[PDB]
Amino acid sequence: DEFYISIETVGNNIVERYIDENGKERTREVEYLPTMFRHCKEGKNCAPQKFPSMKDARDWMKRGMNDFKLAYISDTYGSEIVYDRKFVRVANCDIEVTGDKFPDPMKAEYEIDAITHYDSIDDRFYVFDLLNSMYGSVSKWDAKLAAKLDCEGGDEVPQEILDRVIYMPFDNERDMLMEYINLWEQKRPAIFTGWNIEGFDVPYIMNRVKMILGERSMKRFSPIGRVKSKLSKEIYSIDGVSILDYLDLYKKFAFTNLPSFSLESVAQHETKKGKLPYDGPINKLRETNHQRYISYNIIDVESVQAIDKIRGFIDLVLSMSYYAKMPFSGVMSPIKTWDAIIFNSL
Amino acid sequence: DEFYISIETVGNNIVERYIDENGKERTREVEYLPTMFRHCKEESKYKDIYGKNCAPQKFPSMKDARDWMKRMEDIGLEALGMNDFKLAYISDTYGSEIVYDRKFVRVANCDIEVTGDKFPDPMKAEYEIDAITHYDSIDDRFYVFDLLNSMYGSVSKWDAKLAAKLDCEGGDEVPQEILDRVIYMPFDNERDMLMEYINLWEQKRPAIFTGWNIEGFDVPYIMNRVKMILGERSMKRFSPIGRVKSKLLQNMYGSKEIYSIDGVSILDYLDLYKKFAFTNLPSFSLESVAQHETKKGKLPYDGPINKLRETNHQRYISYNIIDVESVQAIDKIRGFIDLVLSMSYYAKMPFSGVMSPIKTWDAIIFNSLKGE
Ligand SMILES: [Mn+2]
Ligand SMILES: [Zn+2]
Repeated sequence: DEFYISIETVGNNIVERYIDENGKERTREVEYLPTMFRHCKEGKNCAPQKFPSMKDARDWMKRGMNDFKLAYISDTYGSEIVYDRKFVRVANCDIEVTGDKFPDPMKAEYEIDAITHYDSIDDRFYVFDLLNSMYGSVSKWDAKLAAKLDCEGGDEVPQEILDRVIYMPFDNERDMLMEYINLWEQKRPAIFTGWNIEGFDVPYIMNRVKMILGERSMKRFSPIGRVKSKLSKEIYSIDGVSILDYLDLYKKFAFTNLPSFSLESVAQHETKKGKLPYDGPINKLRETNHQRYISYNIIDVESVQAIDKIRGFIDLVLSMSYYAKMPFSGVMSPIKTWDAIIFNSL
Repeated sequence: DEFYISIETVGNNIVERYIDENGKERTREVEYLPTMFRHCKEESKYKDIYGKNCAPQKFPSMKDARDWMKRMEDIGLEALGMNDFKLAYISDTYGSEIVYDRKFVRVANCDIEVTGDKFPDPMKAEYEIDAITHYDSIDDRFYVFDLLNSMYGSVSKWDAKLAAKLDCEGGDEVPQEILDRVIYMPFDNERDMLMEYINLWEQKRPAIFTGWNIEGFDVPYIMNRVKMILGERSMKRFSPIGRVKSKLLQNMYGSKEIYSIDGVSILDYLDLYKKFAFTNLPSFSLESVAQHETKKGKLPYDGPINKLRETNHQRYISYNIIDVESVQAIDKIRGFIDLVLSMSYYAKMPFSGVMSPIKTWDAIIFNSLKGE
């Protein structure tokens, strides 16, 4: 019954994505005036002061900004925050790219062959397939073929996953990227997860759409209008959407001493189910066996959700966040958590 | 209206001091079994070194709680799950917004004086402590324990009237507002003095005990001498639970023995000031900080300070109560004892956690998953 999902500050305004009483996502931008402040934000922190009147507060405005957000939350949300995840749009994605090994995401030279994107709300795996990626043109994926045992020419993708798939073929990357951007537009994720999304997936999709669809298409992702990056691996920031890499969440809260943290290693360890063995080379897979390629893409995207159903690290994230009355990204930072508590303790 | 002051475990029981509904402090031993736990705590001894932690989870049945609770002893006294055990109690017991009233929280701070040939090494504790001023926020009174006889010199009683007089009249210029709240108590000997100090603690138990360097000097010296003069059994009386233990840490902090008085949170004001004031000073001595914050200072002294009791014991005692009142003055400006209480009750954790981002983050993980 009313809780935040995103808290942004554009101008001296607070753009906030939320979920009101009737479990529906909405948006209400507000020109907010902070109650408290911390002199030291002009280990080590400081006591939050309290403006007795909106007068001395206004006399203080403009003369970091995260206290603004924290102030907004504490003010607009007083008392126990109660939430239900069913209205929180959690989406993860795993993209596929064929080309010279480790297609550097900063350069983004090669096309994207596939993009499965699960969306927790409608519980569907949207599969984007470019059966025309420069390296070749290949056949449509067989939702009926990918099931029948390997005693045949199929990959044993469980029926459950397949029932939830929505396949979408494209003969050119450009037309494919155009649709993906359209899906985020149609269904803006609250939290965007994956396994190494921060390292590969995200930067790649960005630098790509940039290099192709140009800067303006890339900003379609951020609801408020802009995507930044720290740039040698560079990382992207889609304002309005919390990007929480599951690999990081796993290393931080799983407490498992595994010799490897590849998705296959963790998935096999957690879910026990594996993925059908290879068959010859590796990268050539798309041409030397498309269809299995795509089935793999979806399988990988499901395993993240599978690990989560066991671990519940997305639950933890919301729980810590709403209890400390802070933005989603703060849960992985002891400092940012402590800092949230100091401010909200008043 | 009903809030905790201390949460300790004696055995597999929780012993808590709390403020009831009539502002009356109280203690209760509760047979308790946690409803949640963290698998990583009965192992993770070197992991936030790695920065790792883990999600909490409910015990399916009481049989499981008992199993865990029994592995605890198999693990030992200072077991990590123990802190979660206290966290579980707080969360289960105070399942709602905590309404605390500082008025009912006894904060005390002291400052001792030890005249000696060489620096009074706390671990050594060989020189007689010849003065102790102990302020108590509930009484709002300074308790001055003045030793008149030592191996250093017999001396005359302190003069409340000369103390207020100007330096030219041979006075100490200590404010009357302070002098009005003093409760002077001269002693013919140390044994008598310390025995009376212990009795003060037992009679007026601090919730929070502050000072300035009380952790590294005062507390250790006080404890080490009581032990050496009145024996271990007597020093244990400082704890409402009889548990008082030393800890020899080190390096840039030095091979410093520090003490723990279970039942009382010892929070050094020097630390709070270092973590929360946010001021760069070339010295964090009481004087530099006090001057800088309150704008007032102590009167200069033309003469060897290390001989001040022999040369001017009147000024010696006045300086002592000025120092003790300086901490309360600083706190009056800064408000750090209040921040500690607000953080602790919000996060629903013990007072001591508030000091580290790690310990705070840690209690949030545990408590966010509906720990109650
Ligand atoms: Mn991938
Ligand atoms: Zn894959």
